[PDB]
Amino acid sequence: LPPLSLLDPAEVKQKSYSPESLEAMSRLLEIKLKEFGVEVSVDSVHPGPVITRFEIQPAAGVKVSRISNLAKDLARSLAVISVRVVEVIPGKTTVGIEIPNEDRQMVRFSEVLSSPEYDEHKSTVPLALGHDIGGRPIITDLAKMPHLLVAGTTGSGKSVGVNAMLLSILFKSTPSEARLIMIDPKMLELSIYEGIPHLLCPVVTDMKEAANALRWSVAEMERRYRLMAAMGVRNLAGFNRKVKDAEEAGTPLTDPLLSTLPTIVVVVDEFADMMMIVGKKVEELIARIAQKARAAGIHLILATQRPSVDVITGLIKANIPTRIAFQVSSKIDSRTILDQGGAEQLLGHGDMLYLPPGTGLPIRVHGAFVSDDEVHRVVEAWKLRGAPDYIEDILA
Amino acid sequence: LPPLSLLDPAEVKQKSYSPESLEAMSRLLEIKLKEFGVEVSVDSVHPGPVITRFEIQPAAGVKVSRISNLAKDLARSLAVISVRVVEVIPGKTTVGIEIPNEDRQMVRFSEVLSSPEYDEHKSTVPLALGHDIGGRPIITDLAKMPHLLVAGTTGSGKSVGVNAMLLSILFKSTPSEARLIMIDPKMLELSIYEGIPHLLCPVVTDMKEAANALRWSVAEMERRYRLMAAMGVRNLAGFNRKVKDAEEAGTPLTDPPQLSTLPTIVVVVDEFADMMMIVGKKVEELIARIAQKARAAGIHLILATQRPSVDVITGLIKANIPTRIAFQVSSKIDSRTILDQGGAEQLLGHGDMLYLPPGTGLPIRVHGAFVSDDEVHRVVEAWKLRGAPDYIEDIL
Ligand SMILES: Nc1ncnc2c1ncn2[C@@H]1O[C@H](COP(=O)(O)OP(=O)(O)O)[C@@H](O)[C@H]1O
Ligand SMILES: Nc1ncnc2c1ncn2[C@@H]1O[C@H](COP(=O)(O)OP(=O)(O)O)[C@@H](O)[C@H]1O
Repeated sequence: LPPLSLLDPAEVKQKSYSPESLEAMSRLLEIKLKEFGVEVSVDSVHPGPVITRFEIQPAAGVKVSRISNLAKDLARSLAVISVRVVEVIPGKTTVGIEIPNEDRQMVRFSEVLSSPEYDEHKSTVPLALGHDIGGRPIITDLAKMPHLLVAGTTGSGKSVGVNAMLLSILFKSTPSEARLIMIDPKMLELSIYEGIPHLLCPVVTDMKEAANALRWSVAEMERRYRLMAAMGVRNLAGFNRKVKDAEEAGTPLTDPLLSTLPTIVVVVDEFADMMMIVGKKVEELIARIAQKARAAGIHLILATQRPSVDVITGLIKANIPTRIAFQVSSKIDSRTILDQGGAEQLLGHGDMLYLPPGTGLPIRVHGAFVSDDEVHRVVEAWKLRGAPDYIEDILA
Repeated sequence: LPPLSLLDPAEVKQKSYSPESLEAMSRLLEIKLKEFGVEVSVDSVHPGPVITRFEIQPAAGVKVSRISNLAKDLARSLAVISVRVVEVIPGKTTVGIEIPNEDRQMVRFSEVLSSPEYDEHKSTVPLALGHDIGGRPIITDLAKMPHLLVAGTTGSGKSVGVNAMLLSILFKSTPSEARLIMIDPKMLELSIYEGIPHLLCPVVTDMKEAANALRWSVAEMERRYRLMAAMGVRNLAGFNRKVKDAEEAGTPLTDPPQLSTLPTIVVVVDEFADMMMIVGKKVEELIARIAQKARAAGIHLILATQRPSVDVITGLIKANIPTRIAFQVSSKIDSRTILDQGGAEQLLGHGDMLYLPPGTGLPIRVHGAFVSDDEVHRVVEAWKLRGAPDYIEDIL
């Protein structure tokens, strides 16, 4: 297995911004808000890698919308590009205002994978995304999402995000226990994984070839539910426990009407292009994959460039609860993906909002930068250990 | 019939919500509303297991929209997550403001079934929802509803409420008295119920099989209307009363092959958004033609979703189904979708619903009684040790 020390080293960071600078910026924010109608008092300061949260306590009689509806001018008067107003902090009584820095301390991916969370993560398909607003890494299980929407306009750090997710897959699991399927309509980025041993098909450039791939995925989900009903265990983890215990206790169980089945991960670079070229049947197949495949071990990474009702329909939203929103156009597309506002106030360059599975406030996550050096190194490191193991029934 | 003591006991309550803390919270509410435009004195305090109703008397000439248009800010300036404003209390001049407590008391299901109303309940299909905002247990007959909708986003406590309803069916009804048909398009929850004699069909996964099960329900409703028109008796319970009176006096009846006592079919459908996603509008017309006529035939529905959209809950569903359960939804739009009025977005999750009674009703706020998976396994095992399964080939 390729060790995590293949990645690029850490950086002599631009650490220790002085408390006199923090006090000057806090008094500057108090004065610039006092110049408008509102009155404020900076309570605490939380300096972070990319932005800097100013937990402010508004004065008596000041609503939150009187802080929300002037964020353009609050960002303009502070000589920054865009400021973000967290309207509620869970637990305290303070409105959160998050201001970008001058020198962006860039998040590095080896600093994310060296966490206590990732190296002790029991699952076989984790996702390292990056640090949060305070510098702590966020690694959440992709087998618990159990699907993923990714959107944001161009140049907002999205192909790097999908590559960070795929490297988060590739640093932990052997091809026996996890296994990828790559659909790449714009054959520019995901052709870099050409011939890795964690695949099933050639990296799909065509479109009807991708339709055959999705029909194979539906058939695989159906035969795995029939096989788990034959064995008599609900989900994939208990089935792998049963096929472990059969191989331990003397005699394995033969193939019923066996091995450790892999956790299939079906990624899509741009499903906007798929529902451009192929049509409604791709929408129906993605709907009936994401309807049922949580217990079967088949997952989706849907990425797109158009957070619109044309691309993201209601059927896609119904089965996929977990969203990733990078910098988008405006509040219309933010309410199209996250079903709420806030995604327009980002910075790009991999500055996402991680909506957790379920209902909650979105956690702002700065996406870890990855480079072609590391990606080519990991691809060649897996091509040394394994071979192309294609089963071409997926595309027939 | 299974005894009531099969469940987990009620935990030690966290009582002594002290009157000094209630008085301090009342004065803090008066001051935090006095900081805004309004002026209001707290009249009385009603404590509860989850929230706490503060009946407040507004001053002369201050409206109620000037209380309900700043619920976000009042909940921010009281260190809570969300406040709920009852705009009208029946029979008094006060306005209900309901603040969540500091320590959530989990609602114990054995406390709910130990109510005097449930044990002295007449109808063979009751539902035990939970306690209301004061601690009074809410127990609702199903055959007077005569249908049910359940909404609420992911992670809001929908499946635990559905399991509580199905155990409320289980703890009173012998299988000749009531009988279930379950449909679950996922294997998420309702696979555990497979084995009990209260099923007719095994737990339906195939949605074409689900549509044919609903067509069987249409056909069974039609043959029950034909049999009741032959017997001359209007509803199903009247028919059971007539056949019980005839079999009491030693006079056996005949079918125009001896007549028996018909059961009360309760067709639960776990997530019908996926059902109409896969099958289509045929399902919607089947649900309409069931829910029109099924009140006198004994067929009842527990529909549930995780998407209160206009594509799913159309007018065709809301025409015949007047009883609505609304858990935590995202915004005002989905609240006005299912409850046909606002208010459902101001809830707390963790199974905290708004029971809309059938007809003219200000919606009752009911806390969902919690049931763990251990009790559900225990009741399924207690039925599988008690009675034998009885299925029907004809339904498919
Ligand atoms: N965390 C980051 N730090 C620095 N640069 C980044 C980061 N994330 C992305 N970028 C840069 O932003 C560029 C545009 O992102 P990309 O996903 O290629 O846009 P698109 O979504 O149009 O494909 C990338 O080429 C990458 O170099
Ligand atoms: N009455 C309750 N009291 C406390 N917690 C509850 C209650 N009902 C549900 N929950 C919590 O909600 C979760 C169940 O939510 P669920 O109905 O599965 O939502 P979904 O079906 O959308 O996933 C459980 O993990 C449980 O902890």
